[PDB]
Amino acid sequence: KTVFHLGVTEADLNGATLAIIPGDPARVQKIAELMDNPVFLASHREYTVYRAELDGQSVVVCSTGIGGPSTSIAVEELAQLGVRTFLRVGTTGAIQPHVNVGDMIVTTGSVRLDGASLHFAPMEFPAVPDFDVATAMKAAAQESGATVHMGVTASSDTFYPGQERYDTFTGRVVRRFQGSMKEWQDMGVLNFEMESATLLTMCASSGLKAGCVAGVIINRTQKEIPDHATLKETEARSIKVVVEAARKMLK
Amino acid sequence: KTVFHLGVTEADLNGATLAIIPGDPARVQKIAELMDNPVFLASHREYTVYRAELDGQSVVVCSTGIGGPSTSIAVEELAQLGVRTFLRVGTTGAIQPHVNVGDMIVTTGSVRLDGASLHFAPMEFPAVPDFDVATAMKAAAQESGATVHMGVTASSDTFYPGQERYDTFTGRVVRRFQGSMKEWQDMGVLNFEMESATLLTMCASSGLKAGCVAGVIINRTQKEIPDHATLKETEARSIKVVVEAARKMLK
Amino acid sequence: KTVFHLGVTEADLNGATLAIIPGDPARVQKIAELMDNPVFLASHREYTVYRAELDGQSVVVCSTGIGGPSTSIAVEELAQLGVRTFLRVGTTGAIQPHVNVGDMIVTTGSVRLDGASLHFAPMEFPAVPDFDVATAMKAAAQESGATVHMGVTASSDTFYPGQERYDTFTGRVVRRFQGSMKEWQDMGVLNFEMESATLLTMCASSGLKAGCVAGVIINRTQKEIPDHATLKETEARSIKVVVEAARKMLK
Amino acid sequence: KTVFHLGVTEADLNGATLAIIPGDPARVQKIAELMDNPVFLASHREYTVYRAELDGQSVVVCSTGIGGPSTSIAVEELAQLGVRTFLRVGTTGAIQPHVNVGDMIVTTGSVRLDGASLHFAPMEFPAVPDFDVATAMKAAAQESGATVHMGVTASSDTFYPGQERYDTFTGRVVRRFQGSMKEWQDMGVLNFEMESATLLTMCASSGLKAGCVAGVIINRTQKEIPDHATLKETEARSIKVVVEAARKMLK
Amino acid sequence: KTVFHLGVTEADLNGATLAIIPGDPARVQKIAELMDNPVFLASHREYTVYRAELDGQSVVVCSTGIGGPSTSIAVEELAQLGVRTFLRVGTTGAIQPHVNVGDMIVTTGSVRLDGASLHFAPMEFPAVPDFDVATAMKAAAQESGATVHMGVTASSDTFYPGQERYDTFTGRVVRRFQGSMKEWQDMGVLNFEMESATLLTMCASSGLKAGCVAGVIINRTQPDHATLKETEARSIKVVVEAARKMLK
Amino acid sequence: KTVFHLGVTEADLNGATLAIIPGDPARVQKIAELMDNPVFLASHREYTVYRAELDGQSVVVCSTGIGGPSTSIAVEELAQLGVRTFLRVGTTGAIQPHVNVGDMIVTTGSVRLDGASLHFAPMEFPAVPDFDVATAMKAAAQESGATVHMGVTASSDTFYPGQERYDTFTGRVVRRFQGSMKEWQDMGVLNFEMESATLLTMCASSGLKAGCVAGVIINRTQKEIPDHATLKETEARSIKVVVEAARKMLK
Ligand SMILES: O=c1ccn([C@@H]2O[C@H](CO)[C@@H](O)[C@H]2O)c(=O)[nH]1
Ligand SMILES: O=c1ccn([C@@H]2O[C@H](CO)[C@@H](O)[C@H]2O)c(=O)[nH]1
Ligand SMILES: O=c1ccn([C@@H]2O[C@H](CO)[C@@H](O)[C@H]2O)c(=O)[nH]1
Ligand SMILES: O=c1ccn([C@@H]2O[C@H](CO)[C@@H](O)[C@H]2O)c(=O)[nH]1
Ligand SMILES: O=c1ccn([C@@H]2O[C@H](CO)[C@@H](O)[C@H]2O)c(=O)[nH]1
Ligand SMILES: O=c1ccn([C@@H]2O[C@H](CO)[C@@H](O)[C@H]2O)c(=O)[nH]1
Ligand SMILES: [Cl-]
Ligand SMILES: [Cl-]
Ligand SMILES: [Cl-]
Ligand SMILES: [Cl-]
Ligand SMILES: [Cl-]
Ligand SMILES: [Cl-]
Ligand SMILES: [Mg+2]
Ligand SMILES: [Mg+2]
Ligand SMILES: [Mg+2]
Ligand SMILES: [Mg+2]
Ligand SMILES: [Mg+2]
Ligand SMILES: [Mg+2]
Ligand SMILES: [Mg+2]
Ligand code: NA
Ligand code: NA
Ligand code: NA
Repeated sequence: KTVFHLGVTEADLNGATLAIIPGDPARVQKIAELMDNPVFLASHREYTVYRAELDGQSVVVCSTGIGGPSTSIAVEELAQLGVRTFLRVGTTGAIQPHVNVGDMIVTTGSVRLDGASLHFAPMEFPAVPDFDVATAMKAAAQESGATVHMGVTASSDTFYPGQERYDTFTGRVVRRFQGSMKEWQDMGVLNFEMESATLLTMCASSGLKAGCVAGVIINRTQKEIPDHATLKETEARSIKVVVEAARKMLK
Repeated sequence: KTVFHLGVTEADLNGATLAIIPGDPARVQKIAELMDNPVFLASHREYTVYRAELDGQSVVVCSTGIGGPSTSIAVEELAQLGVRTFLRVGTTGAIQPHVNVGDMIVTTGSVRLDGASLHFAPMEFPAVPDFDVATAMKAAAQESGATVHMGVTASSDTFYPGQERYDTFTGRVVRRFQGSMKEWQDMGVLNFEMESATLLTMCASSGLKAGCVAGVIINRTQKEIPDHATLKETEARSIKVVVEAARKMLK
Repeated sequence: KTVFHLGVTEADLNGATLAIIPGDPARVQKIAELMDNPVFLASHREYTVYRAELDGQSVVVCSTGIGGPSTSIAVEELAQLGVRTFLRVGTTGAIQPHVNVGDMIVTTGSVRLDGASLHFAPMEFPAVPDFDVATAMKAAAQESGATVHMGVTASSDTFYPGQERYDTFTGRVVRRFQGSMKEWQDMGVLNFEMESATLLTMCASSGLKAGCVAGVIINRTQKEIPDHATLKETEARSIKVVVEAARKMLK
Repeated sequence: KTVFHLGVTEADLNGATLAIIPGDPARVQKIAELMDNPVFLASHREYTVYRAELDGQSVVVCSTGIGGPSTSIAVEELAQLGVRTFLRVGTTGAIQPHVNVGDMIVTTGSVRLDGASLHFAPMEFPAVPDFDVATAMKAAAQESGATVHMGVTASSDTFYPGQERYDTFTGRVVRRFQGSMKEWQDMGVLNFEMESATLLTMCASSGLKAGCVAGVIINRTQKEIPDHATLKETEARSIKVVVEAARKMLK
Repeated sequence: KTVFHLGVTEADLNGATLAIIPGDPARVQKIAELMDNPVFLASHREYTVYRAELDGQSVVVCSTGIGGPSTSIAVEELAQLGVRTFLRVGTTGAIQPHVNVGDMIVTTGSVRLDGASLHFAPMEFPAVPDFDVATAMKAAAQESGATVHMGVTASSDTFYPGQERYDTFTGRVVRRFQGSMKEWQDMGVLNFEMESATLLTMCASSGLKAGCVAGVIINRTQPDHATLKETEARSIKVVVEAARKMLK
Repeated sequence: KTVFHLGVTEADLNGATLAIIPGDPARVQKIAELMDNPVFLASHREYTVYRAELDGQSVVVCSTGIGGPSTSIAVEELAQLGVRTFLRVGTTGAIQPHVNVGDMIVTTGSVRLDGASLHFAPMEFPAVPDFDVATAMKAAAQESGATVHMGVTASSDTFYPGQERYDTFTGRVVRRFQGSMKEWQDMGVLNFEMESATLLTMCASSGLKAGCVAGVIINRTQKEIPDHATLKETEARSIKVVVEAARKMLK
């Protein structure tokens, strides 16, 4: 009745079949408050859960935490409660020279640099978004006036070595990931983040519609540091975009 | 100056940057004749090459042969000659009950059951189309009156065991592929074909735009045998759709 | 230096070189209050950070969130701030019939059913604890009156299919994990949890000492969803154990 | 009982249990005309099929197209019609410095750089010819006065990156294949082609007799694109050799 | 000068470039005694080393022990001492119903169910013999009266689960190997043994000529000491005649 | 009641449930003579078998030969005859600069660079010793006054390329093992040997207790050659340690 990790019931969802799923629990209330009649439902672990109304339809907002494992729990438990459509809104590091801080990226497929995707489909299976969700995300992002890029996202189980960061305690990156950022750059991959491979593989193989849109908070090829103002704005724009994409998915 | 397998030069293409790539050499002239001023350029091995004009712009039509290996040669040599966009038009076997003979399927991602895709990117990389191509294919299919489905395609290096056919000389399927059709069915995969994993992986990792649309010529769950009239009309519909998708990509 | 996710500086840690790392942010304060002079340091995302004093030495308490990815961030950032010893205290499902709810399990090695361990060492590398940490954990468990088991732990990037749970939205488990619980049971594996493979592999390959002790909240011989009744008592026992193990590691 | 792709019946084969299988459809008629009573049977896609008589016995000649996938279809469909012995005659690039254009290479085993072989046997299985076929090819080649080499062949699903060619559109080779040509050279591998791994693994695991003889059209210690001038004479030599090898296999 | 494990020098081999390599140290002297002037050179661990002369050419006989790891040490150290051709003579279990106890099997390729082969070449590389050795082994086997089969051999790092034996302490076989004997049977594999994948992969990727001939001592679908001892005697007569064919 | 390779019966073992398993047949008699009433039982292939009495309890001493394959046979056949605890005493090459010739290493986990471990458990499974055995080995080693190290061992199916030795016939190491010694050094791995991965994986997945202690006979980072004197003392100390560890394992 009450799902084990999220701490909500189906009735708590007031009929919602669509969820917006940010990684950060603090983003949940901010998203819900862009909609009508936001209601705090539960907070346990990394899972903060709200409901709100969008054009008269109930929508759930639930954080995932960082990484495929905590994401897979949230998606599973929301699906048990009747949710069928999942819109991730994230932050991301761009790896292409002119994909700038404050731009939006809508993932068309993910490099599966994760482990949880393999718990739903073998590696051969594409970590692909639902076409309708990706279409809605692209439309919402473009209509907002943001600069939007569609393309492949490298989705890593780590922030540090799997994104080929060397400014770390050991200063070492395992053989598998040595040279990997340049490899992805040369293959036209746009960005790194940490949940899309699990989310897209799990949903595409389980009868659930999913997509990922993320605001660029750092460009690994740029040396200029964004300010708080640009970042706040990037975060605000990303949540307005994902709510508009949700509007486009409702029926 | 003339590429080794296709036997054409850049000048022969008259400025074409877009190619339509059927599997079957006999389909090339049929596609070219839906366009203006079709001219035969070359035929070597499985590669029949025509040029034509679509809304005043040059377009190449070039067969790939069956399979990723022969496809990879055609795409590479056309890219050497300035082609940047590749629209595959194919035939396919549907594996879902209500995806009927005569319908069109636009691949949104491929299960990489091939070998050539791994010569361009490791297995983790998604075999996904260019989003604009997939969008153009869906619109062109709808506008032609076809019944169209968007979704995941299983792309196999074999027609027989990799599509879990038992009606064969040995009657056996290696362990890897035992139960695989039901596995993909339960994961929502729509169809089997034999070139999309290579094509989409090669192009998405190499700066080229690609997509795949295919006419359903058999449904592996249905007992009814489709007519000859049905299969001819399916091929004719698929080529009308791919040419209209090309038109959408050119402006 | 202020680390990117934890939001603390090295000076904030008051010279601590040992951290206690529960999964659940709410367990952090409870652990800190078994020690002297607990002080809240920061809370961001799934990371709640306290410090305290044990026998006159500073100790950090920091949550990891669920899964290898969020654990890998906490461990990395704490190691950047001088932490060298990491004691995970967790919850776990037993897969051997005579391990009871409320028992403690100290992992002697993990089955790497995760992805983040591969971002530190190839699969051949053993997910093994530091021997002193495992020894201290066993002694602390015995001395606290707990029933303790030493053995191999299956460490999964999912709660659901990677632990072969079938009471789920789809009711399916991917091929890889079909039969896996009985496989591990027959191999003598004691339990499932979700962070030890990442933690132990990253620490054993990076010059950091780690171990994992977890309280049994469910026996998978009975059911899949843990009972809420016993959670508080089991958690209270496990945190008494881990603080006493920390005491043993401080000398 | 016309097979799906080849367009021939068992009666068309006139009792043939041996097939000569070149890659290039244009080579089929040339091979058949070295025998008695050549008869054209069909041409569909990359499959041109002739029958002829050798020492009074029927032989079938059928092209495979480039790559494992199209080869696998031809072998299966021929086996359905009673063919049990398959002699591939190919073209190849030598990787050893003193294996010269115009030499013949008889494969004793293939490096499985393909995908279709895995649709018949897991990677551990050897891509090995039938001993009688290899013995016949060596004898035919030596008796003809050709310069012949026996050894391992690297059999690739691509012409370009899997043969470590760099004079391409991207100029890049994926990590897996970087340094691979020198690796095979140092291991004594003789040559690159594109069908033997599939053909030999499929046949050796399916009760069929197969081998591969190929004429060297380029030496890769020199250059990447084969010279046109020497193609005709090398091919003429190779097909004389394969017809004699077929004579030896008959009785 | 003196290799690390075998305990012999290059001069001890008297110019030999061919070695006969049985698995069992007790078989070494038996092989050397089919040749001229057999002399014991060393015994350390599983490595018993003799030299003899065949048609006036020095030949070395050296056991490998069971498994790829010990085999790889012997081959490497013999190669350091100038050996270039390696003839394995083994025992084997047949898995095809009419490959009988006492028959000889000459491996044309091995299923690599081992680990040491991967220390010389990636899994894609074929574990295949040198063609001249396989040809010499077939001719020697035929010319000695044996019933000989040419074909694929499954070469396992274990005697028990990797050959899908269930008559064991746990009675279990790991998932990877469940159904595997029937899989190989259906693929036409002739036999199981424990060294050919390592030996053939190592040699084919290192400029060394190698082959494997083995006497069938058990059929997994279907014997006496007299049968079993006759089988070993036939196998070593075959391998020595194959060496003669390789020398001149 | 007579196993296939070891040539002993259960009655020959006189009730022993514990075996000391050196690699070298010549070491067996030396170990047995440290105990009471040593009795030679059999010698076949690399398997020399003795029994003796330790504190009035029968113990078996049985060599394994070099490598996981011959080890796996010895362990299996001894387990069939009632042995449940296996103490390996080995020689080893240290790879860390201050792990000196004559030191003792007790393995806490093995890098599985072998093949036979995969015949008992998939690669994800940890090659870890029984905790009681590792505890007894550490105690026996430290009480002897030796310099003892606990840590990870790289366990290789080869002495030469898998330990990244270049002073060889070819002077080459396959790509997999290029750079591998430095990789393990930087990961804190203490040493190379050739049986622990198979032994520990087999036993930990089969209900048998196992551990490995080894005397350092070479340090891959030191140029000084140890004396014959130092090596003989090292062997003598290693066998006294393993016998004392055995004493500790008997109730
Ligand atoms: O360079 C970056 C920036 C952001 N993230 C996202 O931010 C979180 C952690 O910083 C994760 O959920 C991840 O998706 C990255 O992975 N990499
Ligand atoms: O069930 C079917 C029908 C068609 N095809 C397509 O038809 C060709 C072979 O029949 C290939 O190019 C492939 O893409 C299939 O793979 N499977
Ligand atoms: O059956 C169980 C019980 C608990 N956990 C632990 O509890 C959290 C999720 O419930 C994770 O951090 C995990 O380590 C499991 O994985 N499985
Ligand atoms: O360097 C060369 C020369 C020839 N081929 C063969 O020729 C065709 C492609 O040119 C394929 O069928 C392949 O087997 C190669 O792969 N590589
Ligand atoms: O069924 C059998 C019979 C014999 N051997 C051989 O005999 C030794 C072990 O019994 C090994 O060297 C191996 O090659 C087997 O592997 N399996
Ligand atoms: O550098 C060394 C020293 C010793 N050994 C051990 O000695 C035997 C071979 O020399 C094997 O059993 C192995 O465990 C090594 O592997 N490497
Ligand atoms: Cl879709
Ligand atoms: Cl795109
Ligand atoms: Cl340790
Ligand atoms: Cl054969
Ligand atoms: Cl050869
Ligand atoms: Cl244990
Ligand atoms: Mg690189
Ligand atoms: Mg199944
Ligand atoms: Mg099973
Ligand atoms: Mg055969
Ligand atoms: Mg099976
Ligand atoms: Mg390196
Ligand atoms: Mg155990
Ligand atoms: Na998390
Ligand atoms: Na083809
Ligand atoms: Na051995």
